[PDB]
Amino acid sequence: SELNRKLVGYFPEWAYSSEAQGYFNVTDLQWDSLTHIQYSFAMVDPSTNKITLSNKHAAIEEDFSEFDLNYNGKKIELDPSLPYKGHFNVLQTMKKNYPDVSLLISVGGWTGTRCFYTMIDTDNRINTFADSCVDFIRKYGFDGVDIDFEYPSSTSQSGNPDDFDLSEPRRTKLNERYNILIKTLREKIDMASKEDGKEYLLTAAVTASPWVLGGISDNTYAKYLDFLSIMSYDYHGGWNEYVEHLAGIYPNKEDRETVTQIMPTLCMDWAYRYYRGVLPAEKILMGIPYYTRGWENVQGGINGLHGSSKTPASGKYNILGDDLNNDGVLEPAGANPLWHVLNLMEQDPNLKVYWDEISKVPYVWQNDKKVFVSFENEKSIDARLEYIQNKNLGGALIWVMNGDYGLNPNYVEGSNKINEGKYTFGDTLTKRLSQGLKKMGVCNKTPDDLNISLEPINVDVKFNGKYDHPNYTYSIDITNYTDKEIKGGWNVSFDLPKSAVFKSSWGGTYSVTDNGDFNTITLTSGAWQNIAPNSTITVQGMIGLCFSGIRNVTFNGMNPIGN
Ligand SMILES: Cn1cnc2c1c(=O)n(CCCn1c(=O)c3c(ncn3C)n(C)c1=O)c(=O)n2C
Repeated sequence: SELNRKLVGYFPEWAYSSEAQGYFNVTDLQWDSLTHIQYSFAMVDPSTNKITLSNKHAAIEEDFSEFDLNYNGKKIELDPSLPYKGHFNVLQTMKKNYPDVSLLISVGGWTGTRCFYTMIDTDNRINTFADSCVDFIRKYGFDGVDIDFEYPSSTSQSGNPDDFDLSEPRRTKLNERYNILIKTLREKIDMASKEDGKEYLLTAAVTASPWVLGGISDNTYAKYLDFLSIMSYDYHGGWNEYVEHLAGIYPNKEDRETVTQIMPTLCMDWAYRYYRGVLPAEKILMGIPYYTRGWENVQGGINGLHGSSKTPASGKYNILGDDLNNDGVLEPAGANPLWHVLNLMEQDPNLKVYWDEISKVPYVWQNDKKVFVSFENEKSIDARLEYIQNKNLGGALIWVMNGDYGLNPNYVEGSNKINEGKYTFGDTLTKRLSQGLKKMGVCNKTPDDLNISLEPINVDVKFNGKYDHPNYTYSIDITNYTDKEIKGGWNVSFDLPKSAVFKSSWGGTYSVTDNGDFNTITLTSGAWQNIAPNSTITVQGMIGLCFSGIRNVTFNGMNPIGN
């Protein structure tokens, strides 16, 4: 069951009352196609350090009397035997007909990370928080917890700027404290599973940004997750001038933002390689967007792509723009659900779709207004399915379920109103993903690292280092716990994820051997580097770019098992 493909979708609790979000509610979820639903969002309470609802009314109070609850054709009523209403009642009611769809509570997000920073400060607060997550999933009938901390990184000025007053003083410890948080959550959730006779999950949606990842020194937390979802989107957008893809799959040497870097990093496949240092592919999900970002008055490029713009797209090209002063004026971002872009194309024959065969995503270009918007369509879904099969990925995580498309019951020919176009939300791309995940079958089990099958040696190999972008300076400490000197000329090897490039060994000699998602690095010492019994020797060198961890460490062709 753990090797089954996963199709996980985010449910936005705010959508049901919002025109731009299509008034999407729980009965509009793609229940026949999703395997898991992530409810967005819970957060951490500032005073109690417990999990808390963000919109309590939506989650547990709303009766939907002013909204339409129906699935397929059948009216859906709230279950009156439950002690809560809201989206959570509808979720439980639907799950009775879809008992194998797993429900996860997502905690955090871009605007819900703030109180994580203080909660992680002490072990007793982490314990209180983890206990409260167990209480919450029991109370509201959830199957697990998804942690969306943006971001547990030492990178200065990462995460939401509104939280710098909390994150900046904590940068040096955030990664260590996050690792304790995830481990403690796993411990408490596994105990609850045993007590309740139910298999609860713990997952995380994690950064794909090399800038953020340069400040992440320990990815051990990943081993405690049922799956790790890479947020392989938001690679590009109106925060800078580079008119480039939101969510490319493959590395693109023409991405102008990274054209001088060691390799192109702003694509799913780079993050896949990064995370292979700590996880097998079958525990990694691809992030897929059902939203866009974009620019207007684009200069240069070809059909906008690889051009430049200091003006993110606005107006009818930005219906999901943020309203930060709550005045109706939206911040330009070129942000739309997919169905709205389809409706714009129905109205404008000069808003045209193009395909990038390198990145394997589509984009939309208006050649008169010079508007470029990212896009996602059947062709990119098919390319993503091919990637999932080729890489043995666990599946996909979708932000966000009201952005898929289908035909609109409220269509009015000739109307420009947001919810009167040919299309509204639907299940077209999600069903296509589900069908493809069914067709390819279950994941394979990735074999264990080969080192554990080798003969053991009582040598400890400890890999550490420091990252100063783009350079990782490593230090390997080798301790001889045998009773005989180890002569110089010994070798150590390790597998380095292909998110990074080995550059130099500072002493001795080295070789680099292709090994799948890794390069095997073999460091051969000089004859003078003898290791006395109970002694430690250190070697250093440099690697370009970052990686989640190293694997498959060997020493003199044996498995170094320490003391
Ligand atoms: C964890 N995660 C994974 N992918 C994500 C996120 C995430 O937090 N956000 C940022 C989400 C911002 N947001 C909103 O847009 C939002 C909202 N309430 C009303 N809206 C309109 N909340 C509570 C919120 O947090 C994303 O945009 N994506 C792609």
